[PDB]
Amino acid sequence: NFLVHSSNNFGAILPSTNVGSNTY
Amino acid sequence: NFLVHSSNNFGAILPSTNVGSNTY
Amino acid sequence: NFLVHSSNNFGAILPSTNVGSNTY
Amino acid sequence: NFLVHSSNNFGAILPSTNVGSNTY
Amino acid sequence: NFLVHSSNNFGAILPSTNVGSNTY
Amino acid sequence: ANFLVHSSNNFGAILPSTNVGSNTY
Amino acid sequence: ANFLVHSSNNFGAILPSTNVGSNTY
Amino acid sequence: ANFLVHSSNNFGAILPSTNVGSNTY
Amino acid sequence: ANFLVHSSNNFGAILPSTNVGSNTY
Amino acid sequence: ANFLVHSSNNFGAILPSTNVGSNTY
Amino acid sequence: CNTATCATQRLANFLVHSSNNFGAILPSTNVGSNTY
Amino acid sequence: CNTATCATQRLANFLVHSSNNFGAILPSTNVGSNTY
Amino acid sequence: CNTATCATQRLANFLVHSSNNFGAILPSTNVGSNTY
Amino acid sequence: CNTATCATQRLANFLVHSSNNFGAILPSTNVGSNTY
Amino acid sequence: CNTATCATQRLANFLVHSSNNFGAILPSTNVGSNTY
Repeated sequence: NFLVHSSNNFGAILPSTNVGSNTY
Repeated sequence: NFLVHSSNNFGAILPSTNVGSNTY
Repeated sequence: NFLVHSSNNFGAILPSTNVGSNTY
Repeated sequence: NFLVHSSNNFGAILPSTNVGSNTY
Repeated sequence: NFLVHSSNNFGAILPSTNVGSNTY
Repeated sequence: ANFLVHSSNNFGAILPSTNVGSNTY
Repeated sequence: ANFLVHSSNNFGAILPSTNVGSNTY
Repeated sequence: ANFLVHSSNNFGAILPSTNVGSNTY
Repeated sequence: ANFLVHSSNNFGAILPSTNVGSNTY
Repeated sequence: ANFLVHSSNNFGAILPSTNVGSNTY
Repeated sequence: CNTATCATQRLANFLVHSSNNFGAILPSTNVGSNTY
Repeated sequence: CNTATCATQRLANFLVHSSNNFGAILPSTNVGSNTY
Repeated sequence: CNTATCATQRLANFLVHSSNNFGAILPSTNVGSNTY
Repeated sequence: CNTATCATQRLANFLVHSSNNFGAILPSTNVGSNTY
Repeated sequence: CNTATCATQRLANFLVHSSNNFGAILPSTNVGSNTY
């Protein structure tokens, strides 16, 4: 369904799903 | 369905889906 | 369903799902 | 269902799911 | 269901699930 | 000299790559 | 000289890669 | 000289990779 | 010289990799 | 010189890898 | 290295000091894949 | 390196100091793929 | 290294001092995969 | 190393001092996989 | 090392002093896997 594929990415990754009110 | 493919990207990635009111 | 694949990523990874009100 | 695969990632990993009000 | 696979990761790992109000 | 950040949220890559002069070779 | 951070949240990679001059070789 | 951090939360990689000048070889 | 941290929470990797000059070889 | 930490919580890896100059070989 | 595929390199009196770069330093390959 | 495909390099008295660049430093390849 | 595929390298009087880089230092491969 | 695939390296009078890098130092492989 | 696959290395008068790196120091492999 949901596929996250990161290759040598610079920075954080945010694949969070269906979470209630994320605050960063 | 949803496919995220990042190759040597510079910056954060935001694939978050169906989350309620994301605040960054 | 939900697949997280990170290759030599620089930064934290946030695959948290269905959590209530994450605060970082 | 939920699959976390991290290869030589630099930083902490946050796969926490269904937790109530995580505070870091 | 929930699968955590970390290969030579640098940093702590947080797979905690259904815990009440984690404070770190 | 002093520097800080109060409530910033940097979602990416910062590449200063600073180096001190070395006169190599 | 002094530096700090109070409530910052850095979600990424910082690459200063500083080095002192060494005059190698 | 003094430095600290009070309530910071660094979610990533910091790569200063500092080194002192060594004049090797 | 003095340094400390009061309430910081470092969730990652810090790579200073400092070394003293050695003049090897 | 003196250094300490009061209430810090380091959730990761710190890699100073310091070494004293040795002039080997 | 004859009659068959081969790769070789020779270096002497060498120095390299490069800033942050997303690749190997002076790499060489005949047919292989550099997917690091 | 004859009668078959080959790649080779020779260097001496070399110095390189390049700013942040998205590729290898002085790479060479005959047929291979640089997908780093 | 003849009549069959081979890889070889020779180095002497060498020095390398590179800043943070996302790859091996002076690597060489004939057919293999560098997936580190 | 003839009539069959082989890998070899020879080094003398060598020094290496590299900053933090995400790969082996002067590695060589003919066919193998570097997945460290 | 002939008529069969083989790997070999020879070194003398060697010194290595590398900063923190995520890989072996001067490793060599013909066909094996480096998954450390």
